[PDB]
Amino acid sequence: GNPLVYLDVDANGKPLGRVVLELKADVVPKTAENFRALCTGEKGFGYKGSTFHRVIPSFMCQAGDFTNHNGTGGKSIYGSRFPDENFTLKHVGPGVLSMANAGPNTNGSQFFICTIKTDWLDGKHVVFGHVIEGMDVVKKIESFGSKSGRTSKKIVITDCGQLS
Ligand SMILES: Nc1ccc(CNC(=O)NCC(=O)N2CCC[C@@H]2c2ccccc2Br)cc1
Repeated sequence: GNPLVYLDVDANGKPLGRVVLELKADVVPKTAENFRALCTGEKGFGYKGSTFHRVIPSFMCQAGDFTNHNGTGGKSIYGSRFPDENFTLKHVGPGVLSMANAGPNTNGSQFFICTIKTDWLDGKHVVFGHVIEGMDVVKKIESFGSKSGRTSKKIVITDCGQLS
């Protein structure tokens, strides 16, 4: 079936707990596979140790720049960037997992988890999964954001991997 992966997240060195994500490989296999492998780190790089760099309350929590650690970087398992696979899944509400980008066909490793329905991103960002468990952790992360996106705590993915 679809992969289940996890992110264990600290804020200021304090564990918040675990976010478990279903990756919709049935719908977006290439995008799911990228995220899965970045969680396990099996290609020699990935999300472990990277941060949530942009968090906007009543919007989303964005993470995944493990190359520049500032929101400008990241890379996929395929190369630096890869195409928008499809826009079949929509930004339907809180918990949606979707790819950050710098315009069409610029998926790398950066991703976001929605905290509301972000319908204006439909057809622009590739949705590829959702939160199975740990929305409480996502709400904590959200509470450490700000309007500008600047975080008020250092939010770090300390560990990550594949559950199934
Ligand atoms: N591969 C790669 C991906 C993203 C980037 C930086 N781009 C980026 O942060 N763009 C904004 C973006 O992807 N998102 C996700 C929803 C949160 C933020 C957004 C999107 C649309 C409108 C406002 C905002 Br903030 C650089 C390289």
